[PDB]
Amino acid sequence: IGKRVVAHTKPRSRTSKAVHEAYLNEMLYPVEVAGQRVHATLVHKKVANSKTVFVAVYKNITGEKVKFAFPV
RNA sequence: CGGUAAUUCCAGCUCCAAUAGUGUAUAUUAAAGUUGCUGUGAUUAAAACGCUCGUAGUUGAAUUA
Repeated sequence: IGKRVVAHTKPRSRTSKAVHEAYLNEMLYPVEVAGQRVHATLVHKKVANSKTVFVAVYKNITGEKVKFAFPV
C-alpha cells in the first residue's frame, strides 16, 4: 500500500476522499470493487452510517468501519 | 318606497341605539388575499408577446475530514 498524507482544510490527491479511495483500491488488488452503499439508520437518538463496499469482484489505515460482501 | 288601502313620503303616539354627546361632508388606516414579500389572477370572467435569437438583470448539478 502507498503512504500519502492528508492535509488540513493541498491538492485533490491529498484529500480524505481520494486517500480512502486509493487505499481501498490498493489494498484490494487484484479483486475489484464494483459497488458501494451506505445504510443510514437511527440508533439511540443518533444516526449511524454503515458503509458497505459491495460487489467485491482498512479500519487501521483509514478508519472507516466498512463491511465487505458480494452481490445478491 | 310612492299611479288613490304607502310598514320607508309629510305628520301624531309608541320604542330602538348612543349619551353630554350625537349626524353630516372630505381625507388617512383596517375591511382589501379588490396591489399579492407573507399573498392574488391570466382555457372560458379582465389578463401569455405571432414565433425564434439575445445584452444588462435574476437563477444556476454532485464533490474537498
